[PDB]
Parts: sequence; structure tokens; C-alpha cells
Amino acid sequence: VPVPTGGDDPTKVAMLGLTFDDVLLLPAASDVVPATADTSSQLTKRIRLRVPLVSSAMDTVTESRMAIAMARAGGMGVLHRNLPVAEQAGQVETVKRSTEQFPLSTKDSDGRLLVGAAVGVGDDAWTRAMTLVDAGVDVLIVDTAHAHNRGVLDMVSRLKQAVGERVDVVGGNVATRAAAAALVEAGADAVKVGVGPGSICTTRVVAGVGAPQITAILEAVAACKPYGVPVIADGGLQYSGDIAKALAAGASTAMLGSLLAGTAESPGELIFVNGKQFKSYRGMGSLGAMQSYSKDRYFQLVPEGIEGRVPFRGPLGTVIHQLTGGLRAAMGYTGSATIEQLQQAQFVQITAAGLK
Amino acid sequence: VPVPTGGDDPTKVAMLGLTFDDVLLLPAASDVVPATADTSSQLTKRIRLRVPLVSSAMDTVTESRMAIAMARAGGMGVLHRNLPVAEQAGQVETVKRSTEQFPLSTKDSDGRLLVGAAVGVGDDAWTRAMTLVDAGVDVLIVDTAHAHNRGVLDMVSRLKQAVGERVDVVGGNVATRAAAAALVEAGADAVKVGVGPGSICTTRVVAGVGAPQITAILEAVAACKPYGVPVIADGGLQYSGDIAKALAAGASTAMLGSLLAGTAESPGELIFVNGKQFKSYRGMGSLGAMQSYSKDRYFQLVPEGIEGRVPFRGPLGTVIHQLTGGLRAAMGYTGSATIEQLQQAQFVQITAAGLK
Amino acid sequence: VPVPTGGDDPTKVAMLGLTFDDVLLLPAASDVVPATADTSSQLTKRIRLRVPLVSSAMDTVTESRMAIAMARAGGMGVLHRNLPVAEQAGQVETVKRSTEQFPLSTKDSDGRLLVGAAVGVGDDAWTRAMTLVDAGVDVLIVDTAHAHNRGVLDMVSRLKQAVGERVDVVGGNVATRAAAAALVEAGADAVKVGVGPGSICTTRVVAGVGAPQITAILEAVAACKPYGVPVIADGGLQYSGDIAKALAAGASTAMLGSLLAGTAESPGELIFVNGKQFKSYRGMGSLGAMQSYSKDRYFQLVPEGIEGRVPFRGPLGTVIHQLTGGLRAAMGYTGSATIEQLQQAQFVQITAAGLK
Amino acid sequence: VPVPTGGDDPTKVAMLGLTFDDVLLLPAASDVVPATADTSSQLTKRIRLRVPLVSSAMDTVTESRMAIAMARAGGMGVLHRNLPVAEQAGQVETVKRSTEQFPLSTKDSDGRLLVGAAVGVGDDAWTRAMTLVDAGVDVLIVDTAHAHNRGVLDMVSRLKQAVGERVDVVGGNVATRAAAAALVEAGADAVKVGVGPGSICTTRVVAGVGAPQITAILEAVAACKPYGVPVIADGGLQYSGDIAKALAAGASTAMLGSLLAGTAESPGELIFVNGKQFKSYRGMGSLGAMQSYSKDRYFQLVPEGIEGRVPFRGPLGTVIHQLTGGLRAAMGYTGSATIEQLQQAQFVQITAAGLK
Amino acid sequence: AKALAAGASTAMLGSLLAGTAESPGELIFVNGKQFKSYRGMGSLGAMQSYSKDRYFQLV
Ligand SMILES: O=c1[nH]cnc2c1ncn2[C@@H]1O[C@H](COP(=O)(O)O)[C@@H](O)[C@H]1O
Ligand SMILES: O=c1[nH]cnc2c1ncn2[C@@H]1O[C@H](COP(=O)(O)O)[C@@H](O)[C@H]1O
Ligand SMILES: O=c1[nH]cnc2c1ncn2[C@@H]1O[C@H](COP(=O)(O)O)[C@@H](O)[C@H]1O
Ligand SMILES: O=c1[nH]cnc2c1ncn2[C@@H]1O[C@H](COP(=O)(O)O)[C@@H](O)[C@H]1O
Ligand SMILES: O=c1[nH]cnc2c1ncn2[C@@H]1O[C@H](COP(=O)(O)O)[C@@H](O)[C@H]1O
Repeated sequence: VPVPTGGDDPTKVAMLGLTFDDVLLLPAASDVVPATADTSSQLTKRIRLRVPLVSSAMDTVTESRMAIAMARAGGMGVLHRNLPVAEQAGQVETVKRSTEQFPLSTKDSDGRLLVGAAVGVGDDAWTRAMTLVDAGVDVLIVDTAHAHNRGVLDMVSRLKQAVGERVDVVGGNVATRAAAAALVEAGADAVKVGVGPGSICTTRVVAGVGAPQITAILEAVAACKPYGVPVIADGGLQYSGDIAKALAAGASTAMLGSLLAGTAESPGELIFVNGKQFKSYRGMGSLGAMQSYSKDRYFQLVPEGIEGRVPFRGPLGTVIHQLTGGLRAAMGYTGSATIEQLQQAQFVQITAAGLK
Repeated sequence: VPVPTGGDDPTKVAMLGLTFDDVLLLPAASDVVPATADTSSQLTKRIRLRVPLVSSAMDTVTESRMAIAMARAGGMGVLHRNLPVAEQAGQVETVKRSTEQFPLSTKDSDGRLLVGAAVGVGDDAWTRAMTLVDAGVDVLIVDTAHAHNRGVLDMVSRLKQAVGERVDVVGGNVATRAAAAALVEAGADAVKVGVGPGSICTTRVVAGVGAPQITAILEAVAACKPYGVPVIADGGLQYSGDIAKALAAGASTAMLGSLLAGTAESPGELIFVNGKQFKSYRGMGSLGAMQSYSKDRYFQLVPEGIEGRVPFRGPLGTVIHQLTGGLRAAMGYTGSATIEQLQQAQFVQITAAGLK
Repeated sequence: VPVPTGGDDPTKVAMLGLTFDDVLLLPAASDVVPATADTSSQLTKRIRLRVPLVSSAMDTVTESRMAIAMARAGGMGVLHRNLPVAEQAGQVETVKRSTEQFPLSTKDSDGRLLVGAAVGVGDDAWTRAMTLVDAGVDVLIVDTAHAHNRGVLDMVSRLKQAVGERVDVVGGNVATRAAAAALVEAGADAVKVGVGPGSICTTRVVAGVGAPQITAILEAVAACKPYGVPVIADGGLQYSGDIAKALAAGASTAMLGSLLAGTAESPGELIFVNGKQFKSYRGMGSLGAMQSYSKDRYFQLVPEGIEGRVPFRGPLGTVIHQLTGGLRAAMGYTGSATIEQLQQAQFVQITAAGLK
Repeated sequence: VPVPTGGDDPTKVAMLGLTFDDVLLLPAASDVVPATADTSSQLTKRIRLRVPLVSSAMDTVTESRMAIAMARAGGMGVLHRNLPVAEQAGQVETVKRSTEQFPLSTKDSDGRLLVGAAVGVGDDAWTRAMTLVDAGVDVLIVDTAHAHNRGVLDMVSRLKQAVGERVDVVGGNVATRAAAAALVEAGADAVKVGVGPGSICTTRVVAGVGAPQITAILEAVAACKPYGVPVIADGGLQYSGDIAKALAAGASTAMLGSLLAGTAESPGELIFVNGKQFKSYRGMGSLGAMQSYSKDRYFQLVPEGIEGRVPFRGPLGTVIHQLTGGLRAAMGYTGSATIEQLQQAQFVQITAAGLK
Repeated sequence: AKALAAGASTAMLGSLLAGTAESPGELIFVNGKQFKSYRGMGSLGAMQSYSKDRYFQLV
């Protein structure tokens, strides 16, 4: 009579959450050469990227240099907001002002590289958003840790009402079907997915809140797809196989953090330790980062992130090519000519024995 | 026809038990700022704490100093019984006799700090209980390792009949629905839950007996909530996320052990090892502690606890503030304005890959 | 339509196996003081031990001294058969020929200590069995690695027909319900259970054959209990909690290996390694031991055991007392007055998180 | 209403995959002595081996020396294709041209040793295959990493139409039932199974594509057995227990990789490190290996293999005898007189606790 | 060369010839490297017995 896990409510434990390590992609009938697979995918309803990768809006990942490199490589970059508004507007202008080297570069109708900017929630965030739109930003990301708040939805609706035809609006992080549906109703052009799985995240330890990434992507797609709203899987990706898994679950774009932090185009000074090279990497909720403009990320001290260092990886183009090659190999195995065909692939669930 | 795990009796393996690491809290529609969340909760049917934390009744955790500090911090402290009756009454008097900087201090009707005392089962325990009641204790915890015993229920009934109208009576550790129902029938004002999950506990190794804490809390709550009897989750809490999970499973109060052992207010001398500071922490059933007043906890040699050292943590106030901040973050994520609403949040079960 | 794990046959994967680490004993309504619990249990249909423990028939565990000590401690010892017949008969007579220090000692009608001996399968084994019966052994264990063989069953029937009224015959190791039923029909007085779970055993690695011990005990009890044939759990036991778990699963007696090899009474010299005292421990199918009278254990060199060292433990009485204290604690928690009541306790299955 | 793992599509997560560590062979009624079990099994529809083992077609495993040793031991060897066509034909001729020491030697009608050769896909592969056939090869393995491609099936049909009555054609790696059915329809004489589980493979990390080996064998066998097409399990085998499990899942032959890289007959110079003997072992798709005949395994840089060193194991005969002894022990435990009876054995699934 | 220049006419060699293949003893393999035993006549391994009169002898 009672639930086998305890209690009487069958919905007290909502579901069983799968992460990236719990699944593998099953091979299927393939007539696709990996070199000819089309990896282009929608970022928003009006923007299509040649490479379905986006740089995280973190102070140690994306600034003007990284944004330009990502835009040339085929993706896009989202500039962080841990700095004064005028400085972020200056970064946007630097990206917009900056031929055959980069056939995959992403550009607007005027031939200038695309760039995205992150804003918060509030009147100061409204002034920031208006300044960024005037500077010529292409897409605005309403970056909040928990986007199912009333204020986040109201801010997304106001931005779409004001500058909804000039720029695109992307909702904050969600992890459930209900939150994704609420963001879609508000009018977001895309939905960003993930609450908890960050590598530098301590939400699961400090707050005891989280959601495994594969299940969260599936639930959000289950709410976003009938309306044509793309999904951006944000956080938890460590290999190119994880990117392929995230895209096969229904996500149209993957946002990268630590995989791009150690590159040469990321900010921060290179550090030398015992003959090896490393670079800093900290979360926006870490004590060092919030000791400011971005401290309002979690409605603030109880830090919800950690600082660390990741090894130097070299130029960004090399990392992007490795990830795209892994994705192309996955597409060849699953017989997916396009990303829209990769989004229909099947998974096999593996036990703990397959991971040890 | 036969059970998949073996045999022919489907009730031989009663249920699948979930621990704190098996679940995460799912985000929900939130309209709550962490700084404005109300963390007050019921300890017994008549006592309400501003911070739902209670100190463990262990000789290395709670004495007069720790009890005063916990009562000032917004919670309460329970004095151990590993000492003669007169000394425990002296500790109670010291706490009661004892500052505008503490707005959250828990006080009785007369403005004196609240304190609790732990008693066992027996005629000596009855004399101890009478002395503590005369000394002015607020709550008596009938502390036994197995509270489903007949004698424990009889002692709880006797205490309620004698001094029930003056003090509250909390019943010892249970791990099933039937035991919680029996304690409620006996007349306990609150039920303490947990058999096995202690950090220094070896009941699972020595005796092979235990119960995962999340499932035990769910079962005990299903037994106690229809009568309005609060639940105190005791043991196994290592982070503020665990406190949030325990309160979301249904528990109204959490009792803290090793998290409080390394603070300044805890009894014990400071240990210096290689320039690092540690403090002693041992179970009340260990060889070094039972060698007596607590030796009768399991009707006793067979040690059922271990000794060890925990790193020095500093003042109690800092630790309590960090734990309460983590709890507030959880309340903000789940959209719970009060603890009574946090007790209705949903879980997501994660696999082994989610713990790697 | 197909099986979720693969193929179309739903019986290809017969069941899910639970080991000792997958379950815990659930506390129940108790009125039992651990000191007054009765640990007497049936070894065979006619022999009742004061302590439900038996020594393994291994050349590094049991000889005359260990058998004498075990019989005095309240259990019984089984002499290994890795030696000539005359030597084994001499060991039996040494035990039989050998005041108030040992009230729990096990004895026959003549007041002499009970002892058991292991025999193999064949004609030399028949001569060995007859010589041991003449020497005065009380129970014969037909020790084979796989007792579901036709030859082992026929040997058990022959022994029961010949010396049935003088000694008890215990069948070799089984791991399924069908094998237990086959041994019961052949006339065995006790069924010894376990194929794979030995600590020094490499059957699961070399042959890929095994069965988890909790499930195996449940399956074998489901066939032995209706006819009153006791079950002896052999192998995989590391703590007193495992002994309690094996007895609660239905076993009436546990056979101990490595828990007794490091004691003084076990054969072998005391090895000194970096100032620490160890003793040798090896399986009867190890390359060292099968180079011999135990070579017939696997119808055989393809070693199926390993050699190693176990720390010195001291006198056997102390180890037996520690194990019995753990068992008594389990009986107190589960509210079991006798072993027959312990055999009806319930398990809670734990996940992988509960083992980290 | 939704799927418990997320979304609304029940077929998104197709199945739960089992690997070798997840299962164990259950003992059954046995009349089989390990030394008298028949280990002969089919390789193709016309070739029967005495030992059901085949050497891998890798540049660090099999050449003329290893092929001859495997053919003398009772198995077979498949020559790698990372060298010019004339060189591979020379190796085949050397094997075909190279008394009672080897009673189990596998030979054709003309008394010469059997040998197999690996070919790719394309016109150059067609020329290679015709040259090898003109050199007297016995079986051709159409070797690809993903055999569900249209080109692979067409190549298999072409080879069977051309030289189908002289040599046998084995289809490359598959992991599902549909792929095995496609290879069977294409005319393959045997189907090789496994995509991902190689020890030197990085397909699961780079591409996120894979299939657990036990489940893949079960599915492929369900596809092939009604038509009498043998299944060769390739990859993931680390012990003789794994070989026994692979054969019990339905496979007729296991192809060995790292288990044969440290043998004396394996190509490559012996390497000394700190007085210990190791040998190099690398995949056919590794960066060093493809730096151009084998570069086309995955339609290729994005490496999908790794390099390393494995301990030197000595002569091949010793390893083959040890593996066969483990297989014989499994046959004795499961009561299987022949391999066709071992293929009907049952499994027991074990939990993670059984692996710790 | 120094010994011969000091005045000696011949040098008698010990350990410089112990490890040659023509010397008595068994080859020892340690971590893949080849060694040979070499002991003094007064050593405990050698004087434990003939040739105990080397120094009128156990120290
Ligand atoms: O301090 C933080 N805590 C939690 N999540 C963060 C923090 N800073 C950024 N994030 C998010 O978590 C993601 C982690 O990316 P990853 O390191 O690639 O897993 C980032 O891309 C952000 O979306
Ligand atoms: O010796 C002991 N054995 C088992 N449990 C104990 C012992 N001493 C205290 N406990 C309980 O275990 C809890 C451990 O708290 P923790 O250290 O926060 O897990 C205490 O609060 C007591 O409820
Ligand atoms: O060589 C061997 N191979 C496999 N099992 C063995 C061997 N020797 C003893 N055993 C079994 O393992 C038991 C002891 O296991 P332990 O209690 O884990 O040491 C014995 O009672 C036998 O049933
Ligand atoms: O470069 C490679 N990458 C991945 N798999 C490979 C490669 N080369 C060979 N294989 C396959 O992986 C298997 C590895 O065998 P194992 O080391 O016994 O698991 C081989 O027998 C081939 O079937
Ligand atoms: O046990 C011994 N003690 C002292 N001198 C020895 C002993 N054995 C040999 N010798 C002498 O010492 C010399 C050592 O020569 P070397 O090996 O060139 O140093 C030998 O050639 C002998 O003359």
C-alpha cells in the first residue's frame, strides 16, 4: 500500500534523474560520412549558428576577445555582467567593430560578428539592457540562477515588449517542464536549461537543490518543442560525448564553461606551476566573485561556487575543432544528417558497473 | 511467482531505503527572497524555535556553554546525561540563570533561556528526571537507542502523567512508522527519528541494524503528522543541504552532532597536530565513553560507536549562520515562505553516476 | 515486447542477487534485553549448538586445537581433509579424548566434545569416511564446491544408508533452490550454502560463476525449511552484522573462515612483518594447497583460491565473544527472543549511496 | 503521466544495458567434469574450431607469427590491414605454408592452417580482398567500426557473390538487433558484435556512443540464431569468466585483444622498465597508429583510441590453456557438456555492492 | 700506471676482474641488470673451514 521508498504520497519523489554518465547513444542505420554532417543549429528562433556551441557568460570565460573568437569559429559568445554597464557596452562595441580565414563565422545582416550580453533583474538591469541594445547587441540573456521567479518572467516580458523585434531574449536557467512552459508563455526566444550541475557549483551541497541534466533537458524540451522554442543546455559538459548526448536529448545549443576557460582567448593571466601552465576559473557565486555587480545572481554571504584552476589548452580554434569532430563522429554513428535528426536518437541506460 | 530477490515472501525485503545522497530538491515556482524566508519551526507541540536546530545530547557536544550559545543563536540545546544527577542539575541551573545582540534567542515565558535534558529508562532515570524538573528544565528527552521497547514507552507515559503539564517529553530514536505511532500513542510531544545513520555509529557494522534516514523520516512523519506531533531528524547530517532535505521530507527540527563538535562552545581541549587544530568527538556507546551513566543506553563490552577528531570550526554563531543561510537558499529555490511549506517540496532521485 | 535487458527470453536473467552489503535489519517491537537473548540454534536435525558458529574445514583454520576451542566456546569445528586418513582420524580422537571454565561446551551423551570432519567424493573418500566414523566423529560434511552433481548426491545417500544412525551427513555447497531440494531429497541432514562468496575465492573471476549470499540463503531456505533441514551459510561473512543478516535470512548456522584464521588456535606459524603479527590464510583450491588430498574439490591446475595474510587476533574465546555480542545486539534491536524469532525479521534494501 | 526518466516518449531510453560485471553464471545440475568438457564451437557456418577464440585484427596483436600460434592452439588469427596489400598477402602465404605436438591445430581440407584477413570498404579494399583470396585465405572479415552503413552491407554482398563459395565473409561490428539482421540478410557468414567496449577505445568519451556488451550480444543473437549465423563477441574481455559469460549470452566465439598483446608471439619489441617486461598496445584508430591503410576505420585528426603498455605474459600457449581452463570450470559448474549447452545457461544480475 | 711508476713491477687485481665471465660464481639478475658476487677471504660468508689461517683466527 505505501510507496516502496517510504511514506504514502507517490509523488513525493517526483522522478528518477539521469545525468550524462548514465546514458549512451545507440548506433543506428547510418549513411552519413562524419566529414559531411551538417552541424548547424538554431540558437534562437531567428539566429542560426554553424557550430552549436555558445560561450558561458562568466567573468573568466567570455569577454571581447573570446566573443570574437567564438563568433569567428561558428558559434557565439555571451559577455558577462560582472562589471559596470559602460564597460559591457564598450565590450559589445569592440565586438561589433571587429576575410577568407573563417568561412564559418556568424554575422548579422550587416556583415558584423554576432554577440550576446547577459543582464539581471531590476531597474539597474533595465538600464543595462537598454544601453546594450543601443550599443548593438544581438541577443540578451536574462541570466538568473532560478528563472521560475515572478520577477524574471516579468523582466523577460518587458524586454520582449520593448526591444523584442530588434534583439532576442533568452530566459534564465530552469530545470522543470513547468518553468520552461512559463518562460515560453512569457515570450522568451530560447530557454536555457540547468540548475545544479555546474562544475564549480555547490548548490547541491549548500542548498541541497539540483536536477540531473539529461532529465532536465528532456522535460524542458517536452515543454518548448511544440512552440518552436530552442533549448540551450548549460552546465555539466566535460567531453564532446556529453555535447552529443545533450543535443540528442532535444537541446539545440550547448553552453560551455570550463572547457573554454583554459584557452588563450579567455581572460586572466597565465600561471606557471612546476613547469606546467594553468589558468583561473571561478563561479559567479564564489566568494571572490561576489566580493559586486553580479552578487545579485542569487538574490543576495553564503557562497554557492568555488574557485580553482584548469590547465592551459591553447588556442580556442583547436578546442572548438576537437569538440566539433567528436560531435560529427556521434552524428555519423547515429546516422544523423542534421542536428534535427540527431535530436531523435535513442539512448541506452547503463548501470554503475559500466562506469567503474 | 517467486520474489525477484529470492524466496517466496514479498515482505521479507520490506522496502528500498533512500539516504540523503539519493535525493535532491526540485526547484519550483518561487516568489521568496532568501533574506525574507521564515525559518521558525515547532520543536514540540508547545515550543517554537526561530532556528530549527538542536544540539546533540552527547558528552563532547553539549554542556552549559553550548546550551547557552544554541539558545542565544535561535535554537536549543540538550544536556547530556554522562555525569551524576547533581552535576546535570547544576548545568541546567547555570543555563537558566544566564545582550541585545541576540534578537533570535529562545526564551520561556519568564525571559530565561530554554534548555533540554536527556534521561534514560529506570528508577535512577526517574530520580534524575524529577531533579531536572525541579531545577527548571523545559523539555525532557527520553534518550534510548531503540525506543520501540516496552520500558521506554512506559517511562514516557509516566513522565507525561507526572510532569506533563509543566515540561514537554520527547521520545527516543525510532526508524519505522509503527514505532512512531507507538510513541505518539504513549503521549510523546515530539518524536526523534534515526537508528543507524550517526557519523560515529557502528550499529550497521556491529549489529547489522539500521534504516536510511530519508525513508525513516518519511515513515515516521506518516505516523505522526495526523496528530500534530513534530519530528526531529537525528544523525547523518553533514551539510546544510542535508538539513534542507530532512526538513523537506517532513521533519520539523534537525539535531546536530559532528557539525557542532568542533566549535569553541563544545566541551573539550584543543588538539594541535602539525599546526592544525582538532577536537575530540566520540559516540556515547564507544568504549572510551561507556566506561557509568550512559552505559545503560543499550542495556549493557560491545562498543557500538567510535572515537575520533573533528577539525576546529570556531564560534558557534558562524556555523549556525552558515547552516541557516544554506537553508534559506533552499527555501528560496523551492519557493517556500515557511518551513511548513518546505515540508511539501518534491524530490528527484539520482543514481550512482550522480555521486561520482 | 522484448526483455528490457536484451533478447526475448525473460528467464535468461533469472533474478537480482542481494549480498550482505545490500540489506540492513529493520528494528521491530522489542522486549528483549541483549544479555538474556538465547543464541542456541540447530546445526543438524539432531545437534543443537549453544552458539550458531562453525569453523571452516580449511587447512589454515581448523585442526585439533581449533576444534577443541570451538567446541568449548559453544560451537563446533570441522577438520580439514587435506591430509592422509590416519592423520585425520588421529585429529578426531585427539578432540574426542580431551572444568567449569566452559559452561557452553558442546558434548555428546558420553560427555565428550562434539566434532565434525570433512570427506570428499569417491572411493578413497568412502574409506576415509568409514575410518572417521570408527574414530568417533559426530558429523560428516561432504565438502564439494558444486554439490548439485549426481555423484555428490549419490555419496550422501550412501553415507546416510551406511552410517545414518550414528552420524549426521551435511551436503556440500549449493546456491539455488533446486540444488537445495536435490540435497534434501538425498537425505542430507543439513545443507551448506554458498558458491562464490568466499573471501579467498576466485570462482567469480576465473569461471564467471557465483551467486550473492543473501539471495542464495533465501532460495535454499525456501526449499529446506518445510522438511526441517537446517541451512548453514558458508562464506562472505566479515562482521558480526553479517552473521546477524545471514541468520535473519533463514540460515540456522554460519561457517566462519577468515574471521578465525588469525587466532592463536589456528594452524600455522606467526609471521612477522614490519613489527606486526600476521598468519597465513589460503583457500583449499589455491595453488599452494592443491599441489595433495584437497585436489578433488573441483574434480581437477587452474587455481580457484588465493594466498594471503591476515592479522593476528588473539585467543579464540575473545573473537567468539565479540561476534556473539554483535548477534545479541541484533536480537535486541529486532525484538527476537530466540534464533527462530530472528529468522523472521525484515530487511530494508539500501542503495549505493548508503555504502559510500 | 510522463516517463519516470523524463519526457513523454517511452522509447527515448530504449533499454537498460548490462555489461560483463553486471551478471554471473548460475550453477545448475551438472554431470560434467571440467577436463572432459567439449569446447569446440562454430566460427562461421562452415568453420568449426576446437578452442572458440580468435585473435584480433590489430597491428599490435596479430601477424603471421600470432596467426600460426593461434591456429596451432586450436583457434584462429585474423591478420591486420594496416600494411600494403602485397605485405598482407605475404603474411597469408607464410601462414598457409608454415608433428603431434599440436593435436588441436585447425586446418583446412588440404592440411594447411586456417587464417583470416581483415579488409576495409571501397575499391582499394576490393583489390585487397581479391589479392588475399588469390593467396588462399580462408575467411575475410569486412572490418568497420559501424557495420550498419549501406556501404558495408553492399561490400559484404559483393564479396559473397564473388568468392562466396571459396571463403567465408564475416560482417563488421554491430551492437543492435536491426544491424545484425541487416548483416544476415546481406549474406554474412558470421556477425561480429561490439561497439564501444574496447579497453583501448574512447568512443564512449569522444562520441558518447556505445552499447554494453552483454545486452548487445543478447540482441544480436536474437537476430541471428533463427538463421544459424554465428555471433563473435569482440571487445571488453578481461578474464576467462568474461569469456564464459560471453559464450553463455549466445556468442559462439570471442575475439581477444589485450589478453594476447603481452604474449611472445605478438608483434612488437619487448620493452623493459625498472627490470619489468612490458609491450606496447594501441588501438587501430589511435593517433599514433593512423599516422594510412587503417586510417579509414571511422571514415577519417580525431583519435578514437589510446596507446599504452601491458605486462609481458610469455608464450601464447600458456595463456590459451589458462583461458580454456577457466571456460571448462564454467562448463562444469553450469552442467554444460558442449558450448551449445553453455549458450542456454542462466544469469543472475548483481548490484553495485557485489562489485565493491 | 701510478703503482707502476711508484716502483712496483706488477699489479695484482681484485674487483676489476671479479665481474668477468671467466671468474667463478653465478650471474645475478637484479632489476634486469647483471651482477656477480665478490667477497673477501676474511668475510663471514667465506671464512665459515678452509683458509681460516689468513689472520690466525670469529670477527
Ligand atoms: O558560481 C556559480 N554557481 C553555479 N553555477 C554557476 C556559477 N557560475 C556560473 N554558473 C553556471 O554553471 C555553468 C557551469 O558550466 P561548466 O563549468 O561547463 O559546467 C556556467 O556555464 C553557468 O551557466
Ligand atoms: O555511540 C553512539 N552510537 C550511535 N549513535 C550515537 C552514538 N552517540 C550518539 N549517537 C547518535 O548519533 C548522532 C550523530 O550525529 P551526527 O554526528 O550529526 O551524525 C547523535 O546526535 C546521536 O543521536
Ligand atoms: O579455494 C577455495 N576456493 C573457493 N572457496 C573456498 C576455497 N577454500 C575455501 N573456500 C570456501 O570459503 C569459505 C570461507 O570463506 P571466508 O569465510 O570468506 O573465509 C569456506 O568455508 C569454503 O566454503
Ligand atoms: O582504435 C581502435 N579503437 C576502438 N576500438 C578498436 C580499435 N582497434 C580495434 N578496436 C576494437 O576493439 C577491440 C579491443 O579488444 P579488447 O582490448 O580485448 O577489448 C578490438 O578487438 C577491436 O574489435
Ligand atoms: O678478506 C679480506 N680482507 C682483506 N684483504 C683481502 C681480503 N680478501 C682479499 N684481500 C686482499 O685485498 C685485495 C683487494 O683487491 P681489490 O679487490 O682490487 O681491492 C685482494 O686482491 C687481496 O690481496
